[PDB]
Amino acid sequence: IDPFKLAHWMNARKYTAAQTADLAGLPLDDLRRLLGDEANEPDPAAATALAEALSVEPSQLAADAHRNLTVVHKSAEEMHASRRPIQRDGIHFYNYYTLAAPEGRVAPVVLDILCPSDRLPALNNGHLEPAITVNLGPGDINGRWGEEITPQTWRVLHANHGGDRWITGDSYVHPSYCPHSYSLAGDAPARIVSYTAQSNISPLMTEANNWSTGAFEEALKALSGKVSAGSVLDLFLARRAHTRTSAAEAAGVPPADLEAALRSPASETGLTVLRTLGRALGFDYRVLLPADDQHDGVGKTWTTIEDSRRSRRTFGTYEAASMASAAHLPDLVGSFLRVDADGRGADLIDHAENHYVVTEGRLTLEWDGPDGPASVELEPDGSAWTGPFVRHRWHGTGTVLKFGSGAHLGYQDWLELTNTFEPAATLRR
Ligand code: NA
Repeated sequence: IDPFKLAHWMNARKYTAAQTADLAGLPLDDLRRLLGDEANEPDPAAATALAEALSVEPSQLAADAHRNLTVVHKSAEEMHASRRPIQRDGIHFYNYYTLAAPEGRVAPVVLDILCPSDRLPALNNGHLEPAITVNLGPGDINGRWGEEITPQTWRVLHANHGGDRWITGDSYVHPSYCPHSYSLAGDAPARIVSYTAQSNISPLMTEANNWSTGAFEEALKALSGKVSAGSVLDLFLARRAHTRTSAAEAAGVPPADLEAALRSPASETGLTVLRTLGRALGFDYRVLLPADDQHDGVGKTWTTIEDSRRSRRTFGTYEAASMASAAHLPDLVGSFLRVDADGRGADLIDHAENHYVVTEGRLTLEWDGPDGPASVELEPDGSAWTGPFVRHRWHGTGTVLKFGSGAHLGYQDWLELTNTFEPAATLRR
């Protein structure tokens, strides 16, 4: 039982501790203790009786199985032992291996690319999640993103043949739902990492699936065409039983200045008009500003070896180079990291989760956890996961790939945290 969730539902019903206990048929002392992160109670407890009393499903009071996780790690031997062949199109098409992840969560995947160069690789179905895909080498592979073979649907993801093999190969971001597959570009073997992030539209979709079909169709219509500052603003105004005319009046804004602002929301007139309207009507103007037009090719995010080389920089004690990124997918990140020292590692603290895989060297990952300082030694194909805000560092001489994903803190939490009075106190509270 999550005491945060229990307290929330007691407050929602306006029941006291005593009333909740009586309603549920439970000892009060047990409920007072349940308001205390972990004790023994919950399991043989009546999560069931509390659920019934508070008119919720038992899972709405359930505590997460992860508690206090900081770091999870998986040795090269364990990774190799995870191997699963995938048959497709009559052949042994891939091997797939799982990297470190908390139990239950989505594990990053390494694939052996086994479809030969003289067979067109049969497509998969696609998936909601966006992914960063990087070629580990040693061989070039073909990427396929469509039925028909064209420059837009078939392109070589090169492996690095040169020096600076800590930059392993080309990378790109796969768009949501695009079917994809890979074959070898020639005779040399190859592996890839495919790293997915959480879809941030997933919570919406989950709820929308449960809407009536009528309401679903109305939602789609609302979202069709270009989703512009104007189309969005008009839904905000309808929400508040306003028209463009009444809204402009309430905010002290001339009609023509609102129209001009909707034509160029990121202009100087634009931002000030929208902000003045948001203040007056109770909305956040930031969500009306432009993001980039979208482009469903892989051309825009595609990142070559040479791109990554040109990106090289010192990052504390590390050397870093960029993998592909997409400004429409702010919570998905990938970097190549070169490590080169025995102690004194620059502390890494990230605002969400990391997944790491070692590609060269016997590296040491250190962290500060609930039991004090902790460390693990990882060889190539060894991997780790770090929770948000877990302070850690790498020592040794080697290379690691650093991936990042996570809803918390993600870019949508950032937007809200900027609207929050004293966010740190709220969290402490
Ligand atoms: Na994009």
